[PDB]
Amino acid sequence: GKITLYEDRGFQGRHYECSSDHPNLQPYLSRCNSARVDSGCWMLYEQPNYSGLQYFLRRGDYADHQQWMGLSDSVRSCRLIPHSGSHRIRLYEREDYRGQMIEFTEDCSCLQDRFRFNEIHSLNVLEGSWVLYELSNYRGRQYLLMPGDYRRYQDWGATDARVGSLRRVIDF
Repeated sequence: GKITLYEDRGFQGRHYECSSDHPNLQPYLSRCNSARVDSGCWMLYEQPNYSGLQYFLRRGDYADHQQWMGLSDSVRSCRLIPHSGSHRIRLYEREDYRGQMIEFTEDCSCLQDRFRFNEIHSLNVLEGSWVLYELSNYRGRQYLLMPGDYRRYQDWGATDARVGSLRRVIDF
């Protein structure tokens, strides 16, 4: 993967190119207001060490922070998300893999259609990476999920268990 991050809008100003995860961009960028993703799937984070608000970007040009749904020009770390040809996730009503479970292998724009709860309290990512969204139709806060177990909502970087939708990280 390859991303170039620019301080100013429209790909202007000081920039930094990443081909790997970077946990602290402060030495290289004072702000980030545009991005060119040459290849790969990336998660940008507001704070260092993959913390704070998260934003998913894929191949293409983002001329201002709003183009990645950003709320500010704060980008202080970034992660390269591995590709996967298959996706499978189990979502649970209660913490520690209890309560109602539903398994997804495809995107879901309204979680509440079938998973009739407004919160997800634990989940197991069996295959592929996914983005969880606070609100329906892929809106609100984003939380990246990668293969492994998540026993509580704090484990995916959220401050509450509300989820409205979820989609696979795909590069096509």
